[PDB]
Amino acid sequence: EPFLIGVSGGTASGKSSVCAKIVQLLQKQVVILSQDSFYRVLTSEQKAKALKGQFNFDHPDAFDNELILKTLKEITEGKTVQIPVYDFVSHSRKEETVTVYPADVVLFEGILAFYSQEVRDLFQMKLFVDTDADTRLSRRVLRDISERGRDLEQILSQYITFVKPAFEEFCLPTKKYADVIIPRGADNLVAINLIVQHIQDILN
Ligand SMILES: O=c1ccn([C@@H]2O[C@H](COP(=O)(O)OP(=O)(O)OP(=O)(O)O)[C@@H](O)[C@H]2O)c(=O)[nH]1
Repeated sequence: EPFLIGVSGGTASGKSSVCAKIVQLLQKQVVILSQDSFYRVLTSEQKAKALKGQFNFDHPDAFDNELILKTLKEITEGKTVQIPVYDFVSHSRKEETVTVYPADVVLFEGILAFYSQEVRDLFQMKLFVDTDADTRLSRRVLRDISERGRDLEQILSQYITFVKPAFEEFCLPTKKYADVIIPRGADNLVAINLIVQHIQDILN
C-alpha cells in the first residue's frame, strides 16, 4: 500500500514547499496532492460572494470532503485516480482533470487535511507547518495579487473576516494530531531531514 503523509498548517504557511523539499530529499515514486484541488463547485450566488471576499473558503464545508475521502481511499488501494483542478481566479472547478498513477509515497497538503477523522486516519504520518501569522499574511497578499488575480482590500477583508477566525477555530486545533510540528516551515531543514530519514526507514 502507498505510504500516506498528511500535511497541514495555516494559509501560506509553506505546506507546499515543505512537501517539495521532502520529495527533493527522498527509487521511490512520489506524488504531491493538495486539498485545494477539491474545493466545492460553487453556485452563482456563492461565487458572487467569493468575488467580494465574502465567502468562507476556510470552513471545513468549503471542501468537497466526500470526494476527497473517496479519492484518497482509492489511492490507498493502489488504484490510479483522476483529480480535479481548481481555478482560484474564478473560484471554479475546471473541466479538465489530472491523472495520478500509483506511487510509493503520497503527500496530501491543505489547510484542513486533519479535520475530518476519516481522512485523518488515512495518513500514516501527519505534519503541521507552523509559521508566524504576519509572515503568512504577507505571503497570502503577494500570492493572491500575483497568482489569483485579487485586490489587496478584498484580500485583507476576507482574511480578517474569514481566514483568521477559521484558522483559530478549525485549522489550529488540528495541530494536536500531528506526529511532527514544523516551525519556520520549509526553512527548518533539520526537521525536514529527520522526517525524510524517518520516511526512508519505514520504507525499509
Ligand atoms: O476560491 C478560493 C479557494 C481558496 N481560497 C483561500 O486559499 C486559502 C488556503 O489555501 P493555501 O493558503 O493553503 O495555499 P497552499 O496550498 O499553496 O499553501 P502554502 O504551500 O502556501 O502553505 C484558504 O485560506 C482559502 O480561503 C481563496 O481565497 N479562494
